[PDB]
Amino acid sequence: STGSATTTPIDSLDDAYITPVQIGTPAQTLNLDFDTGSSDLWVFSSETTASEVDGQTIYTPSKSTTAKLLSGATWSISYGDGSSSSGDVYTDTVSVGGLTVTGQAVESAKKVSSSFTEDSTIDGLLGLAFSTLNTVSPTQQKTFFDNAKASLDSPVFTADLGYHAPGTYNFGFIDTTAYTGSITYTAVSTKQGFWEWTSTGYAVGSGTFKSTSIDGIADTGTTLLYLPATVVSAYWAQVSGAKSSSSVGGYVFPCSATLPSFTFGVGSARIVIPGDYIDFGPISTGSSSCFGGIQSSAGIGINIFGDVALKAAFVVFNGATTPTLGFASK
Ligand SMILES: NCc1ccc(C(F)(F)F)cc1
Repeated sequence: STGSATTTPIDSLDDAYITPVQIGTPAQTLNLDFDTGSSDLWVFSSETTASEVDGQTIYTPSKSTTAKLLSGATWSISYGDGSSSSGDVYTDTVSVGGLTVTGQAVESAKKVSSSFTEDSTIDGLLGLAFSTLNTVSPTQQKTFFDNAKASLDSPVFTADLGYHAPGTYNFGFIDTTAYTGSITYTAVSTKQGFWEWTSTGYAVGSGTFKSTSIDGIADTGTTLLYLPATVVSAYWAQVSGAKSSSSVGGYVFPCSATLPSFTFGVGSARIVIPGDYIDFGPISTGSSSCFGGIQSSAGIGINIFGDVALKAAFVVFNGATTPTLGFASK
């Protein structure tokens, strides 16, 4: 079997992407943020603290005939940005774009941080990293991708994110019409539980390609591109007036400047990110200072190929016994 679902940006800046997911019997549709950087499927629910809910659609397990409490199981997760959530666990039927999994662990959020509460368009997350990162205790639970693997025609999923436009998440098949040229595959290390890979280098605008190894993770759940300080400083040195701001907590640039493209290497292939994708708009309403989409990973400890990078390519997440990442221009 296969699954195909449309993903839509939550705002004019592509800060996040939401994809509709059907949970329970009868179906309860929630808009979840598909995250290849985490492994928990957690939702806002009838059990979430009333004051911590602001306009989100909630999962009500009492209204689902297929919902069962996973007795004793709890979860607690903390994200790199600082956000966090926790609660109890249910098992229920979950469907994404026609692809159905029975007995999927659905983590019901009893408590959520302010970061999620203020985000009315996002009803939860659907984790797509390796199941070894799942936070359910005492019994670790599988991801939606892990549980669907046996029924999929091919153990793959693809991300085709749009720039200020809808995109697609496909499960079980590779759409040969969604990309141009060939797909370049690269090895994945699952040691830390992430889709971790090594880029072969980079270029700024029409400058020369610097062959250098950059280990990083393919993360659909992170908005920006976080790279080593050396690389980020070489990019921002080409933008007149750009500077790292302590007030803002990152590189800012004059809203009137034009941004060069950024190229990253995938084996022998090149993925070009257009300058426009690196513009995150004014730091505040009416400000003339704009926020950059390429930031330093020095304070985080890991390089992250987030939405900025991924939306410039057709990305294949190959979950075969020896996992790989596929990249193609589109
Ligand atoms: N990487 C996980 C993640 C996803 C979304 C959010 C947001 F946007 F809701 F704040 C925070 C953290």
